[PDB]
Amino acid sequence: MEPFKQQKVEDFYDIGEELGSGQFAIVKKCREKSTGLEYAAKFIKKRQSRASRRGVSREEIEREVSILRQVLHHNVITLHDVYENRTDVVLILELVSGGELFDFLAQKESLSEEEATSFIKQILDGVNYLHTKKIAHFDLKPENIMLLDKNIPIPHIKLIDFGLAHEIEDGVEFKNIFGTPEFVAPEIVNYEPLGLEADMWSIGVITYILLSGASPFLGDTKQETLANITSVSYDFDEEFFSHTSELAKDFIRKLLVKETRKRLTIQEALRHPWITPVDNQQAMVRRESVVNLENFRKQYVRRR
Amino acid sequence: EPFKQQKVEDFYDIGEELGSGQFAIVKKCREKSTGLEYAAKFIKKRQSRASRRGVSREEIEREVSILRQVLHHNVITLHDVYENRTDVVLILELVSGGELFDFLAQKESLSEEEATSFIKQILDGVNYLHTKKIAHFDLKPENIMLLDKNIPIPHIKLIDFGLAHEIEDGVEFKNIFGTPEFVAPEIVNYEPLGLEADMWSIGVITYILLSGASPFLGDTKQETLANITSVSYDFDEEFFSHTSELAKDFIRKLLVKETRKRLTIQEALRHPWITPVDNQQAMVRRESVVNLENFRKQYVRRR
Ligand SMILES: [Cl-]
Ligand SMILES: [Cl-]
Ligand code: NA
Ligand code: NA
Ligand code: NA
Ligand code: NA
Repeated sequence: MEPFKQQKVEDFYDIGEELGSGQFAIVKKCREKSTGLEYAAKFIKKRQSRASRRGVSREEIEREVSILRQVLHHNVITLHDVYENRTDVVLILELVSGGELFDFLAQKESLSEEEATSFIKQILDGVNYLHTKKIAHFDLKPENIMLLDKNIPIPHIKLIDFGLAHEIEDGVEFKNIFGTPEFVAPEIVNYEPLGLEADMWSIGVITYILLSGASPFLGDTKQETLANITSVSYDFDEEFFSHTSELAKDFIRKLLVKETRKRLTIQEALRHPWITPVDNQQAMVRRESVVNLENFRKQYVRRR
Repeated sequence: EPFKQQKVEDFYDIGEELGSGQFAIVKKCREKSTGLEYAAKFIKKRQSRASRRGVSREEIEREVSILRQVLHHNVITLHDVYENRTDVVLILELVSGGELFDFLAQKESLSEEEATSFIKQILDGVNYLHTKKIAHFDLKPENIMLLDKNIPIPHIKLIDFGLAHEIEDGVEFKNIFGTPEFVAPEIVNYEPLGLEADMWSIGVITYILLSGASPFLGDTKQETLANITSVSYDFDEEFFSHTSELAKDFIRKLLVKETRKRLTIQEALRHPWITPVDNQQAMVRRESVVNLENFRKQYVRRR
């Protein structure tokens, strides 16, 4: 149960540019002095007691670390080390510096559904790895879908940010309200038992956006968004979906399901004919279906 | 009605940060023309419905609309509103005496009669809002401020109308918001909201004021939400050994899941802990004390 390292992080690491942050965490590029190899340092601020406004609980820090220690897959971020000082716990993580998937897609000259599906398959492969280990990510959304390097022809996806991830336990009910409203399943909004299915919903949301530039449930305010989610009110309006294949629409429709039991599981998603064509006729349809990147760019730029 | 389009810094000298909440920063200011001091709340405007940051126009207009309606001695008073390309700026009454709980934490001695003095001020403020069908929706200690620490019994101002909402008869309002420690079950459970949620939050505030302890606060949000939704709390003698039965009964009527059964603001004002009916009740309340040591220990942890 490797103890967290008590030595000063700056004594063993050079610290460079900010990569990002959340509410109680900041991420910075770093380099281990002894090896010269680069990583990302995630500084998580510790709480004072339990009614502290600021900082993350020990339970929550330790859960994130436990889960990260378990994971070794080519589509998931890998943990290098953990340090702790008076104010923070510092996670030294694989450096993933190629930006968000969506930023890369926004710069393309064109995108086919075949190309789209080989990005989505990479996400599905990392999620399958997690789900096989009974790990739910619980924060699947475009900003946590990162690329190693944006300058190879077909960039490699890494799932990041395990701050909400949780191990699903046999016969135990897990209920909580968390995440970004746009991307959360109805069981989160409704304070109902949660499990691996919630990740599958989020995958339908990400796929919908990827293909269209629009978001299925997003309203003018949070109040509207929550109402849309819980009533599963979304469309495939021709404004945004004119170019989309029927199999793409079927894939999404099978993920954006309220009843957790009826939603595709990760292995069912992987086998779905949009991802895994059954014949050449279908492979052709998928190759010839394009994404309107204009709409995609328009909406991605607006999120910035 | 229109927001002022002139540059706020042309009419105000702008000073130190006093607070920096959600997508809002509050700074001290003085209006050049009059010499009078105020607080300037700068609210970042959202750029798109899924902009990562900023606040929707709907939400800004709602806070302003509500602020424009409220004029009461226990409620912050709006002075003016300015808008630029970036922000909408609310010029508010400057409330400089700090948080109520910080004042209470310095005291040597606090009786329940004194505590009810402060609670009644909150109830008066809330009564004024509720009569206008305005739910505050963010009642918690950090929004209960003082004008001036240096009078015998300081004057309370309810601040921070960022979550406030007008409650319309027959129109269902459902949403999930607020600070978990302080939110009512109907918030957690995504059920119809109204004026009752504020009453729950008053019970929580009261519980904390009297004990230093928080009724539903768990080790993590997951535990807090389960505590709230099951209405799981206690009056542990560790924290409540000094507390009167009157005070416990007031709390017990507010920390109720069933919205219809929860005390209303008028019922809270008439409760005998607040408004004794006889001298026997008055003496019990006067003689019951708060253990300020526990209060202090717990308030300093929030620091
Ligand atoms: Cl802790
Ligand atoms: Cl876990
Ligand atoms: Na499409
Ligand atoms: Na907003
Ligand atoms: Na619910
Ligand atoms: Na007490």
